[PDB]
Amino acid sequence: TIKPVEYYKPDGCNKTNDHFTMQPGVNFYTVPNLGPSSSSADECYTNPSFSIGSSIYMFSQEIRKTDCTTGEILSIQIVLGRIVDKGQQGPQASPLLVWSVPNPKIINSCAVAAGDETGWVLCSVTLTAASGEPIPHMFDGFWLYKFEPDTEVVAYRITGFAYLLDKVYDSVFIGKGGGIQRGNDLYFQMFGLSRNRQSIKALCEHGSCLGTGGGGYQVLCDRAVMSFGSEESLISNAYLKVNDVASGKPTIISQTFPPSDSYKGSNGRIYTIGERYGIYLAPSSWNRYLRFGLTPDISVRSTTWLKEKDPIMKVLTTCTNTDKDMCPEICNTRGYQDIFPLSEDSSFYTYIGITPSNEGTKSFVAVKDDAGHVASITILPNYYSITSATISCFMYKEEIWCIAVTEGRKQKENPQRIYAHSYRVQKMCFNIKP
Amino acid sequence: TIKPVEYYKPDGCNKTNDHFTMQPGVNFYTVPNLGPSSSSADECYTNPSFSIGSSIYMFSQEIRKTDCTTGEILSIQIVLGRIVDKGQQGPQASPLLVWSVPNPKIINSCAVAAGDETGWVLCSVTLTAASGEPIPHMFDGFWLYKFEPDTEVVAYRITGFAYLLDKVYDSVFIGKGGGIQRGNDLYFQMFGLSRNRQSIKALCEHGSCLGTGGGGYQVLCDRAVMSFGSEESLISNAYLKVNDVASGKPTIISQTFPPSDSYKGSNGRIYTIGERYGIYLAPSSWNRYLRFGLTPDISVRSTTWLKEKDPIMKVLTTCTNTDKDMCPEICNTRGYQDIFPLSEDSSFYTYIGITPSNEGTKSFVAVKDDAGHVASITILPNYYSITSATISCFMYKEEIWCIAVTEGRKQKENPQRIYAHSYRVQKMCFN
Amino acid sequence: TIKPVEYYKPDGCNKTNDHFTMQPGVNFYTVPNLGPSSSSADECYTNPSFSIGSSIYMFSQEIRKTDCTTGEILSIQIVLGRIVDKGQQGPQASPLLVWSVPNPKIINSCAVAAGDETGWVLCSVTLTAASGEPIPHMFDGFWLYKFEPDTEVVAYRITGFAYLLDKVYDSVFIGKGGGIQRGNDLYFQMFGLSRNRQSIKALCEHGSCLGTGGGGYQVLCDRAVMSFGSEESLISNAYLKVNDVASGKPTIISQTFPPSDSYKGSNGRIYTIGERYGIYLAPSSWNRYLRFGLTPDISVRSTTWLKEKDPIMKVLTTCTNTDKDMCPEICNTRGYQDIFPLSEDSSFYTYIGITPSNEGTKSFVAVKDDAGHVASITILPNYYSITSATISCFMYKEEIWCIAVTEGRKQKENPQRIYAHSYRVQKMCFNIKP
Repeated sequence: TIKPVEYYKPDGCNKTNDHFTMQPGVNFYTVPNLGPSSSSADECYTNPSFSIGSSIYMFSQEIRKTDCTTGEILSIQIVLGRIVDKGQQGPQASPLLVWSVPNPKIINSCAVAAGDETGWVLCSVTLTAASGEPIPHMFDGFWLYKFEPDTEVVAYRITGFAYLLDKVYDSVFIGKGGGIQRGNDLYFQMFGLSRNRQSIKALCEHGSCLGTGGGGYQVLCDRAVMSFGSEESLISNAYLKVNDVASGKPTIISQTFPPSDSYKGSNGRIYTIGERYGIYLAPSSWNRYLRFGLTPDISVRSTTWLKEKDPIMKVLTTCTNTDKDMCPEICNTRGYQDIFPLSEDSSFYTYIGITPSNEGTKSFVAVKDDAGHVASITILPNYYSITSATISCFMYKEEIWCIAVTEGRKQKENPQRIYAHSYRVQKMCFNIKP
Repeated sequence: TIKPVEYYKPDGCNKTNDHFTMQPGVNFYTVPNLGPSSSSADECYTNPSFSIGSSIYMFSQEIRKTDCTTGEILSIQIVLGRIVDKGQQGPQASPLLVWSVPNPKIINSCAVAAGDETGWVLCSVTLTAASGEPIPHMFDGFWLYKFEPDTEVVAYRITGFAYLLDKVYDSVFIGKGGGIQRGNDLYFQMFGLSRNRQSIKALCEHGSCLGTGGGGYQVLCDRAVMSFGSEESLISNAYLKVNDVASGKPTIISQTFPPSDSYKGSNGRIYTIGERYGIYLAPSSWNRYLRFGLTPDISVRSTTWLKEKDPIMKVLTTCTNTDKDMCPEICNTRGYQDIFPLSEDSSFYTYIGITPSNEGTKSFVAVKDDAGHVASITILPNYYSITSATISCFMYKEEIWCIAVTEGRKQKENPQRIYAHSYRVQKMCFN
Repeated sequence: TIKPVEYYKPDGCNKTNDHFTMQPGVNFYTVPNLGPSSSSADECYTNPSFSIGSSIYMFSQEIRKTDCTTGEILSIQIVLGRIVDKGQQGPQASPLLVWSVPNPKIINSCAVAAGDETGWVLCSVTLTAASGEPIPHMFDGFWLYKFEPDTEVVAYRITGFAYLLDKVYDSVFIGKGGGIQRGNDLYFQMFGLSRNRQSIKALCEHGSCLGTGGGGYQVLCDRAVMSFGSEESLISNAYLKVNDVASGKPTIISQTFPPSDSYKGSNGRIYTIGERYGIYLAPSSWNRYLRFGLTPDISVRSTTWLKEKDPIMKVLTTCTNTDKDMCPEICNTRGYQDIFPLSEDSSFYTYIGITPSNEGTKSFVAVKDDAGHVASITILPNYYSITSATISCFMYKEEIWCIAVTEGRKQKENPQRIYAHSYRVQKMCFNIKP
């Protein structure tokens, strides 16, 4: 029914005064019941992970009590399903399994990865006291859960020597964006507190700021990635590889981006981009520009960062710097708005932009052009607020179609829920004569 | 003026309670203008290669923008010169040619080899995309440049069937220590990502270590040589031979050290030691001891590793293990401090040690005795830091003299530069 | 009790659509205690040599410390026994002598040959320092050991004028497949480093490969047989003849296969095939097809190579070429899977195939018929891995029976051991019509 996306190029154009552009479809169709949702107003649905494979999809959501940020994790719900045509305007969702993560009080975070008729959930867990109660902010290895239709969920505990991390981590969170399967391996992104014993010079690219001549901005940038304390350690990003996945003896390996090449660690996502791979790192700190990397073989050295700035993250931030110059300061950003590449070098890509208006959010769907042009359509005008977006695209009915998963509140007094929509990406050869 | 080093042995001694030792000279003479240097504070001079032949020397340096490690290569500069006496306390350097490597943005790395009135630069190059811009960490064959006084630099491209390597390599770097010429052949060291599909047991020699599981050390040692990436590959060291150098159609051949017999791949150097040959491999991973091999015909099987531990590499490392026990862990070392052998079995050799003090370095020059005695003299105290050293020795004024080429910063806020100094090795019969 | 094999031909068929084929027996019976085996997990049993004569057999095994490839040779153990019927499903082994080769630390390799109530071990030895310690990778003549029931072993040192080799060899290894006795002579295969002063054109037969134009593949092939070093010399194969073996003054003669007629030198085996003879050469380099030769008088020149490709060696190799085309490359193969001929022309023969599966091996026993049909039966499914096979057949209970000697690990964490099994060869006249 669906196929992995075929990055399409102009069969025609190749003409004087013609531009090959891409743009979002006119409509934003609902994809109902991608996953289950309670109507209980005391419950917050948050931190989704969404990945689409050959034909199946993997989706996960945390159900927390009261507070979306710090409320107790009441449940972590996983859905394996399939993208199918139920005769609607756009593609639809058919859940095949719904499953709950055991002992959710010990989970730091989970994320999903969709492959071929098989799906994965990777979770990091914190240390447990003798009481069984979680000792928060800590790290006690991983759980890997393998999902497959009509097969019991398979559990793997990765602990001890099943993991080897290039730095020593006091806390570990799997990036909610998700990961990918490549052959007999999985790839995720994770971030956390790594112990650090060496001096650093954190990545500190910014615009026109006052007092730049003094090293004061570099001191800000360096402080941004550190920890407050007697023991100062770094909030850092890293790749996780899950080796020997079919063997039944999975091993997890890490390599960490040095502060010289990253901003504060944050929720991330791993992408398969043709023969190459990609990484998205949401803003968590003062730099709110798009942080997206391209890599041929999934290493820190081969990761190159896109120079385009869109989407600029404007919600869920205590920062006060300008979108023009993005001057460094100590502040916190905790949103998520990733992209989906539409070409092999990802010079074309689709995303969702969110701008705050009157303690609500106004949202648009957009496709970025190789020139830098952004084709945008306002979306969800009836919705009160949308705070996050993850997008996964594919071939459906011989066109590129994307599903976007967004946290938000339909009405102001609702508890936060998670909503799924679909749209298509259209290609044109307009002849534009000024 | 200079001759290849004559490992000189006790002329007298041979008496009870008499021991033949060697030691460094009391003074540390400068060797100015071995190669040119810019004052541009935005340029880092890094990764030198220094080799001394019959009478000429070869020197090469990368000039990079801003960052000494990962900054863009603005230039790769080669100097062919002669070691001569200009009436100073010690020997001096006379540049004969200065030349730049074309398209340095495509180079992975280069190294030099000094012969008899002729010198060589071997460079590995990465793939160039359709844009002409380099693709990082990839491989597209080699360039060989032959240098000779009053002769145009002769270039040789070595791609496709002109290079045949015993493993399939995705990335290749020539070891910055340099190489040697033997007859019609050259020998260099190289390292890189080689694809591997067979299970391994990496070389994993250490001291007393008590990991809670205890089985961790072999698994650690196994990871250290493996690569994080899409494809299972090993970071591996290997010998390069350049055949048929006179033909004008040079061919490059490889053989790789298995993980069982090596640590993580790293910058290396090939040595001529009388009738035999030697290899230095800088530490790149948890094992920071001296890794030096001896071989009669330059093969992996005939390579025997010296048991002495000095110099221990203590700078440019994220490792936290002890110099006593060297327990394996996942960490990176990126220094280079080779030795120069002073006897046939390389039981006598000179080296430079660097110890970190308050984010500056304290440095000494030293000579090893066959008993294990170490004769050391502090050097460059006024320099803020020295981070690397390559040493090449020779006969000069009827004595053994060594030149050491060192990366470092004269004062803390300077950009890194490359400095050359000389010293002599004196022979004594202590009682 | 047993007789040398009587290659058996169709007494019937000669009918339309009737085909005379041969096939393996349904069962794979154990042959326990063919030779002794330790329980010490520090010891690897490797490089077996197995030969069956008139009624006795000769068997040898290297016992090395830790590493099967390069571990120190702790022992070289020889067993002379008889194939007998102990009332089992299959034939069984009665060890008659067990003996250790003196000073195993000096041995390069040994191999065996079983005759008529007499067996032989031929060993090549390296040079010794004055310390008594071996100088590896070097050559210092031979030892020949004569074994006979109820008789002490006889030793023959063969040095200096007692060996005449056609090339100057710096290292010499006897092919572990073994040799034969013909009259008053023995015949083995050996390989090693021979000095080379003349240009060469190494055998370079392969399939469809890209870049073939302009040769250059010939350059690979030429390189593949050479040695890396200060001294380049050739890794070459050769026949050994041991003359006047009853004299008590044995002399060893060598004829070397030129590179033009050989791939990289490797462990080999000599066969008696009716009135003619045969040679097996395990793949050691890029060509992994069956290398088997037929010769009427054991000369390099009279050797003809079989055109069949099976068994293809798929284990113990760093090569990455395809089984379809076998493109040359610089790589190493260190397996051993020989055949046993079942007819005078070796158009019928039995073998064992090994295919790698998930860091284990899957194995089958097979018989190839003159038309090209292969009858295969999976064997040793409970075994973790099997990496090598030598097969010798014979008459037993008026049928052809074969014994197969295989290196492998019964379970994954075991040290490598050597295992012996038996099976029979059955003849059929199938009738199939299009």
